[PDB]
Amino acid sequence: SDVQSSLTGTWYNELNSKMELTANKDGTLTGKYLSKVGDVYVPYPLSGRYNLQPPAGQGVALGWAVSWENSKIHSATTWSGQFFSESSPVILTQWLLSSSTARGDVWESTLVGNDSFTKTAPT
Amino acid sequence: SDVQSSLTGTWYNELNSKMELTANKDGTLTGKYLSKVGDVYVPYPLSGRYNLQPPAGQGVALGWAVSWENSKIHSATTWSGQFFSESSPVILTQWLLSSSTARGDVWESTLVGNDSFTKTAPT
Amino acid sequence: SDVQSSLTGTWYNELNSKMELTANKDGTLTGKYLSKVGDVYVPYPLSGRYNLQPPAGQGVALGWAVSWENSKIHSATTWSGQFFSESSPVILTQWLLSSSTARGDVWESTLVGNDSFTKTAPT
Amino acid sequence: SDVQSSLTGTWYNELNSKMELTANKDGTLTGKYLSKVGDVYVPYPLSGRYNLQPPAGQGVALGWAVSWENSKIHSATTWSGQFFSESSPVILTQWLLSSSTARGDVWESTLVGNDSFTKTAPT
Ligand SMILES: O=C(O)CCCC[C@@H]1SC[C@@H]2NC(=O)N[C@@H]21
Ligand SMILES: O=C(O)CCCC[C@@H]1SC[C@@H]2NC(=O)N[C@@H]21
Ligand SMILES: O=C(O)CCCC[C@@H]1SC[C@@H]2NC(=O)N[C@@H]21
Ligand SMILES: O=C(O)CCCC[C@@H]1SC[C@@H]2NC(=O)N[C@@H]21
Ligand SMILES: [Mg+2]
Ligand SMILES: [Mg+2]
Ligand SMILES: [Mg+2]
Ligand SMILES: [Mg+2]
Ligand SMILES: [Mg+2]
Ligand SMILES: [Mg+2]
Repeated sequence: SDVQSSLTGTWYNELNSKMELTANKDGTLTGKYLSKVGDVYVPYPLSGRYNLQPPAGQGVALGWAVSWENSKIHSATTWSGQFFSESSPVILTQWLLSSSTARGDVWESTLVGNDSFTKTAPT
Repeated sequence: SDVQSSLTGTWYNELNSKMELTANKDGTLTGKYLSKVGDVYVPYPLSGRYNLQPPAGQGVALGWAVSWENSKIHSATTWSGQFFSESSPVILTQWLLSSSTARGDVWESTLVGNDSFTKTAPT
Repeated sequence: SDVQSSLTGTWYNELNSKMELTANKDGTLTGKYLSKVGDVYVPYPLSGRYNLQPPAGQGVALGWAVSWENSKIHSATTWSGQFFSESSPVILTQWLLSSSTARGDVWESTLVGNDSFTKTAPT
Repeated sequence: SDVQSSLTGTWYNELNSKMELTANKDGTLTGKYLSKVGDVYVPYPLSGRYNLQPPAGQGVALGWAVSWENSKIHSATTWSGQFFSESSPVILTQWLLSSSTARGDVWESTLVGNDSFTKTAPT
């Protein structure tokens, strides 16, 4: 099956955040992201891109972006990583969360972390 | 002016890569990215998101993704950072470049770097 | 706190790498690191620094460096993160692995990842 | 190579931070780091490691760590990158700044950035 058949759907990370992901035939990603951490309370939309043609036995490289804006927050996260559809499906990512700052404070504006997404919510 | 008025257009980074960026009213980013490094030879499409409503005197947080696939490459980069439209416009970013690997080799699959984009190509 | 009483010792990460860590009273880290991945085959020494006085209910921030040199490898990794002693001890880190390159190739010189260290080797 | 003959000394980054670096024959780095940003006001000691034998035309990979502790700060930074001595000397780095947090807040504990060090203070 094509990548979208395995990639489109709901994914959950270790923080119990929920991503409703759609992988389109043109290689784009769309959908909604609900973070269980940070001062956000509803899903925010995502946009990204993903590999259509992974070499056999290798991951689908992919990445996506979310802009977060509410009364208190003006930031954007990107996730970059690989989706593996075989055996135990997973999206293994690292992410960069850049927050709006004064130009002089750019040095302290970007958080880095890692998220692992699976098809079942963590207990 | 709204963010798109200042953000849409051609941007160049320190590597002399050229990004043709369009900032849409719905907060999405689209366009094309031509890297001057790596074994890629034509532009690749991008998708991302950006802040619509930056607090006064602060950056527009934003991020975008490119999937790179050709005969030799299966990878994806995301950039995360801030766009400043005042005085000397700049997009200051950090990026994560994830390459397709076997699942056991995920540890060595993600490069990290930084790109600074301006409105004029470097000499 | 007496951080060294909990921090000094052998630690194992998810890749089954083994770190023999000593935390000194002056806030320095020394020891040996044996990676189970990459083209390295013997332990390499480490040097780092760690917080001596963690706030109650919070992690000990710490970081260390390893220089790797053999016939084919010239690189260095740093790990940055937090050590939690109070329950299920762990060192949660992100790391940066910089490899020797030509100056023009710096953009592709740094890998990023994450390692979780515990007191028992993974099965 | 005799790396220490070029590496030991005072270095300045883009933020006008000043690092007094000593590179020892055993491959260790020691010295003092004075940051011009963040709520720190005195130098803090560093510990690290560096490549002793760079391949011709390539950088010396290196990394170091600083633990920062004062009345309000408990954090640690590591820098990872490359030192180039042969022309216009520079240390090109990326860094990870981990701050003490509750275990549940680890996701927001690590900043990432980049520092370029040269032998002359920025204007
Ligand atoms: O606090 C913000 O600026 C907005 C919410 C950010 C939540 C981040 S995104 C990376 C990490 N993974 C998640 O599922 N949530 C956090
Ligand atoms: O080599 C690849 O896997 C595809 C090309 C990657 C080029 C990267 S993306 C980050 C950095 N910034 C650029 O303008 N080019 C490189
Ligand atoms: O390949 C090299 O350049 C030297 C070995 C690097 C091994 C890395 S360090 C980060 C990660 N964690 C480990 O325990 N091993 C790898
Ligand atoms: O705020 C802290 O937690 C301690 C000071 C951190 C200063 C950082 S380290 C990375 C960057 N480079 C510098 O020269 N200063 C900042
Ligand atoms: Mg909200
Ligand atoms: Mg091509
Ligand atoms: Mg070896
Ligand atoms: Mg895990
Ligand atoms: Mg101080
Ligand atoms: Mg610069």
